[PDB]
Amino acid sequence: AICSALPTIPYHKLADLRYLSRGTVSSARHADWRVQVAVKHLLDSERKDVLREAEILHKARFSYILPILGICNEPEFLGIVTEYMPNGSLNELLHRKTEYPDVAWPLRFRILHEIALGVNYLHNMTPPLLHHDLKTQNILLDNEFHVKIADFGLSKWEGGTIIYMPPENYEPSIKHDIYSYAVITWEVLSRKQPFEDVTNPLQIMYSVSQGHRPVINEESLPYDIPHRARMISLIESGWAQNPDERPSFLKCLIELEPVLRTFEEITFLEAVIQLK
Amino acid sequence: AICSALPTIPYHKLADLRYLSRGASGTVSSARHADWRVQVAVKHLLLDSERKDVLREAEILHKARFSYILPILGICNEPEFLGIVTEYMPNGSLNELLHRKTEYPDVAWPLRFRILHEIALGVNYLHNMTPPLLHHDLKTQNILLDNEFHVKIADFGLSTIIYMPPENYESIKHDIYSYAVITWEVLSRKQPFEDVTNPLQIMYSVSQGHRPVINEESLPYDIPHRARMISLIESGWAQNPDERPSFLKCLIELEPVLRTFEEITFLEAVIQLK
Ligand SMILES: NC(=O)c1cnn(-c2ccccc2)c1N
Ligand SMILES: NC(=O)c1cnn(-c2ccccc2)c1N
Ligand SMILES: [Ca+2]
Repeated sequence: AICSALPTIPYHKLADLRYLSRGTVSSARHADWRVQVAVKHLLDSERKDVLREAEILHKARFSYILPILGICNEPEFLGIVTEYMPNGSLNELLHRKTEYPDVAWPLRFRILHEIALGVNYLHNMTPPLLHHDLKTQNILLDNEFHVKIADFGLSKWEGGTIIYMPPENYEPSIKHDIYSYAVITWEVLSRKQPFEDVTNPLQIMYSVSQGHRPVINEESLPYDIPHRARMISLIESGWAQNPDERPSFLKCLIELEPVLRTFEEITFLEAVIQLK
Repeated sequence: AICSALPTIPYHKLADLRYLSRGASGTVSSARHADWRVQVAVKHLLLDSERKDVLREAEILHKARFSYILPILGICNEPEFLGIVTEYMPNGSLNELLHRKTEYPDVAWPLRFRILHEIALGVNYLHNMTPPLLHHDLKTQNILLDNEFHVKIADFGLSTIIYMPPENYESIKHDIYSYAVITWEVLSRKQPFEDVTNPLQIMYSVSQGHRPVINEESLPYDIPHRARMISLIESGWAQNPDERPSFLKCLIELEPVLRTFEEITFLEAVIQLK
């Protein structure tokens, strides 16, 4: 096999450094490469955390995995330099309903297809690489609303949200990811926050362990949803209470492939224009 | 000290291996990866050190990973078969877009400028690696176009003559010459030295300071930022290498031009296409 090194970017090379999202993510431009970049940064000497993610991104290079451009490793500042995703996260697409009144079905299905393509690829690495922290927050969208999977901090070969975590991992597995995906799939097709009613996050955890899942009915998932039955089948088998009843991503892709072929090329382009 | 390795792809994983294009440095065939579930492109020729050439290109594509460079997915090296597995480019080359005028009647200005900016961004990145990696074979056939008509440059750092600077017949300044010619081609949709029969007549004309024609027939007065582009073109293909700009300079000239196009106008230029 052949080897490739991740470039070292001097901090001084990053211009127009502005805050983007809370480590912390900042937008910037590289003074020589003349492109916009995003920089994730903190500072402790237990900073192998930053170097580990960088190494993962660098080795997990693929079409649907956030491309890393370089490491910014200095005594003064430590950061990960990646491509800038101008359309943020899938979370913001699904839930900023004023800004995005419509998110057309072909786009929703392409996003789902692409999330699955990235994760599958990770799972097919040698040895398999598991995400373990899939959430709408980490599904980044480029200029044409194509998927780039990010956040490999909790990924292996204090925190936040719990709704995408399988019940078996509550007291800490190649089947964690699919559960997360299933919840994402549900959230994507509904534009509903999972366990919307339940305000107490610990209460959610109780319910989930008692077999409960987000509500699958006419109200959340309408009848007009393309391939509703085949999708609901996928969502349910994905978020199974039993880990062994959950499908691989390869299996899901095979299921999704003809579903994606039912949408004409132009509808993706139409969906993106509607959002801009 | 962070290092990434190029995956090895087993030939049996490459399903539906149908022919696509040829001549680049061998034959390019489209396929689909059986495990990854994505369309790919494969470049294949067995000779003695012709094998070392295929590995040399694969190493280059793998070391020169960037937003505007064709991403290499893996090498397919076996006693039976040898090929470079890259992403698939559904819109082919810049050459096809510019010259298939019945298929593409309108290639809106915003898209043309974006293609020009990206080609420059790609080459610039190469020139900024350590050591500087020179393209030396930049042509409209090498500029590939993805699903949204974004540029991916290919076939670089390996060495038609219409893009070759005159001094190269018998240099950090080679690529900018090619870029200047490409720019002229992109803005005019004409083939450079259209009325010239023999490639030797070109080579001779070029060496005498002759360049693709610049007037109202080739570059119509309604071209956005026309004066400005002509300058870039003329300094870029200047007879004297020293008088040609660096890609940095060229980018600084282009940046203000690209800012004048609204983000939506690129998308609308793309949807209009076949
Ligand atoms: N909006 C962006 O481009 C963005 C947000 N987070 N990240 C990110 C950067 C480094 C690691 C993980 C995510 C981006 N690239
Ligand atoms: N149409 C394509 O995807 C294409 C044409 N040539 N190449 C290519 C493949 C490997 C090396 C150089 C060019 C492609 N990927
Ligand atoms: Ca809107």
